[PDB]
Amino acid sequence: LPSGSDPAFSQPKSVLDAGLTCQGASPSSVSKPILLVPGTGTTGPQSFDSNWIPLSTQLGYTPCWISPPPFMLNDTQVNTEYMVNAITALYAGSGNNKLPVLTWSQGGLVAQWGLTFFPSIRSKVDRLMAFAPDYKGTVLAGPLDALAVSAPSVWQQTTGSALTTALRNAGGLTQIVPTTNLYSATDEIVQPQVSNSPLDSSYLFNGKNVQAQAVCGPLFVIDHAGSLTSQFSYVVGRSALRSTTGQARSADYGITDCNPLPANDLTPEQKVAAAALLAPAAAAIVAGPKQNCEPDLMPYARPFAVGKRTCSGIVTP
Ligand SMILES: CCCCCCCCCCCCCCCCCC(=O)OCCOCCOCCOCCOCCOC
Ligand SMILES: *[C@@H]1O[C@H](CO)[C@@H](O[C@@H]2O[C@H](CO)[C@@H](O)[C@H](O)[C@H]2NC(C)=O)[C@H](O)[C@H]1NC(C)=O
Repeated sequence: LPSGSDPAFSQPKSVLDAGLTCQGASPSSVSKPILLVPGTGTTGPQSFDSNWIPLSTQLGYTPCWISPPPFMLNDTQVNTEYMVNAITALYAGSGNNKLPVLTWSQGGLVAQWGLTFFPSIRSKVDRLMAFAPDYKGTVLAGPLDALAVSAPSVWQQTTGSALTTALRNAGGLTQIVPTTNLYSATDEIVQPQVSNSPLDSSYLFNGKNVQAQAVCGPLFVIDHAGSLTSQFSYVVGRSALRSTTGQARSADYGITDCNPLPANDLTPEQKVAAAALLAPAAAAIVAGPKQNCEPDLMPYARPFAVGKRTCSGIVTP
């Protein structure tokens, strides 16, 4: 695992601060905060206001979130800057107290990239609850890369990319802080997720890796969005955030919790919204930026991906 000082921010602090927002609070005077990191093609509110913003409020947290522009479609290394800055702020603002991080899809990759390359936040992050994280990218993005219709983060979230290679070689496929990874074998966006083994994109060594079908059986189907919004997902998330081990406890969930529909504590209005979670995301992707190469790795990550090819050529130290 990398050590030493944190790499410098490529973006101005003022820009990173504008991306951070808390519900009913300022990061400089927030109480019991929880940082939420959105998925690709969405903003914090787009990913969570129909699910984890109201759910985490009910658990006694002040939900905060980052909205890296544009809709998490730009360089993942930059999106990570919004998070690193957010954690530094919230930690100090809550009176120097560790806080939990809750992510969805790419947000999980962003969280792990930050923990791996920015040492200073490892002691500030209490635990990590990731839903459908793609630490190893996805094979499904492959075709889009070929047709040159992929946004910067889509290339990076491609299996075998320079980014996911750098994460692996840096030691990021093993938890850094207590981590729970809830995911589904029936994920239409992120694959492979079928083996319920280290072969899965969402698997982290030493982590509490929870594949939905391992607990609920093969006929339990929850897609990329259901992994975040479902009643079962809620029961595992609540377990993870309350747990004294920092990870969800098997004793806290089971077969009786195998409900694929949006969490019960959501209003009828929120459930409908949670059900159409993918619509805005797909729209943003379809209309967003496109390129025929993967964005270059920043200096700090280059030694870990020697030989891979990015927009400027073959990576070298
Ligand atoms: C309704 C789309 C279902 C299509 C199933 C085939 C898979 C193709 C989509 C792979 C895109 C890879 C995105 C990066 C992986 C991580 C995504 C993430 O962080 O979570 C966010 C949710 O992502 C929503 C993606 O769904 C939209 C994909 O559909 C866009 C297809 O349009 C292609 C047109 O060219 C832009
Ligand atoms: C999107 O990501 C790109 C790639 O990292 C960012 O571009 C860099 O931005 C810094 C600060 O302006 C410059 O010093 C670098 O020269 C840029 N590099 C490249 C390759 O463009 C960009 O700032 C991010 N975009 C948004 C909208 O946040």
